[PDB]
Amino acid sequence: KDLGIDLGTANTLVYVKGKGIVLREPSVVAIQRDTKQIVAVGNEAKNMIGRTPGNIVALRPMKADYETTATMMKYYIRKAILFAGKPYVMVCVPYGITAVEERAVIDATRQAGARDAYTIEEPFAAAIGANLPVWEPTGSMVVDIGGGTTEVAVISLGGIVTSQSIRIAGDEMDEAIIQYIRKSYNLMIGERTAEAIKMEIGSAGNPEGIGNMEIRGRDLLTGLPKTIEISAEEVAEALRDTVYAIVESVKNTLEKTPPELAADIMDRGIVLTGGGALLRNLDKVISQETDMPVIVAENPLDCVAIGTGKALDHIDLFK
Ligand SMILES: Nc1ncnc2c1ncn2[C@@H]1O[C@H](COP(=O)(O)OP(=O)(O)O)[C@@H](O)[C@H]1O
Repeated sequence: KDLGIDLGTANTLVYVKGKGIVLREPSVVAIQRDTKQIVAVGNEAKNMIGRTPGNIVALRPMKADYETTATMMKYYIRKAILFAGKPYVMVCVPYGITAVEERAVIDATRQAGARDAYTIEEPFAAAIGANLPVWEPTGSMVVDIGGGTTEVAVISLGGIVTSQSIRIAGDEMDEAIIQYIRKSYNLMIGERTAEAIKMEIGSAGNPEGIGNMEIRGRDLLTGLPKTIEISAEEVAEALRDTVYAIVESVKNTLEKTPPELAADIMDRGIVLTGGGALLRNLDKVISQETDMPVIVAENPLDCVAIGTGKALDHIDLFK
């Protein structure tokens, strides 16, 4: 049975034609620091690290060695498989990817047990999964916000009319929080605390009623742990520029959109996908600034994997 695979930065999802999302596993590998060989992938990497083997290092590559990709691919593909025969594999790839890179991915996926492999741009996959009328002769717009990248695209008739990718997304919001707290309180927090702040009280604006949070980090004068209280308002200000860039790429993409497709998107609205789109009120902020309806997709995390699975019903286009 044909598969679609979304090798996300943090999470990897495998769709099987008919079964749907069969596999949800961290995009992690475990490597022997002695031989530098991948000894586990995904949940096997997770458990191996959790038993503390020693001589093992945990990496997250998806944040592009050909052999890593091949190894990881071989694991997710065999794990997803009652075996019917070698699978046709659709692989989700970021928008900016180059042709030599696309052939690298295809060849590693073939190496990994695929009978043949095809690539799909992440925003195209997000649009299919979000159920936008991507095959109609009308304009649809998707904003997919991940951890590493924010990809915007206008779609019409099974293709990307125009598209823009920026390296400002989930991780960069965390990092803005870290640098705000460093500048405002001379406290240094790690990434786990920056992530928890963003999730628990983060917002793109209108932070009223979201709440305060107690956090711990390293005082930069003394080097000793310290506890402070942070407010939703401060996190809104800390994320201001991050949000402003996401807004600007949405505007820049409309500005390179043909006037009729721009007209259709303005009637139908912009659809936000990815985990980064769950930032409180990003939809309202983007809507306020573009003068356009914005909505968050129904299943914002599985959109891309579901779109990648659905694109198997149109293998012709990608082949
Ligand atoms: N409730 C939330 N609020 C804000 N950000 C979130 C939330 N849930 C997840 N995220 C962010 O989503 C990102 C991961 O989303 P995902 O779509 O899986 O990324 P990728 O496309 O790279 O796999 C991380 O940056 C994480 O901080």
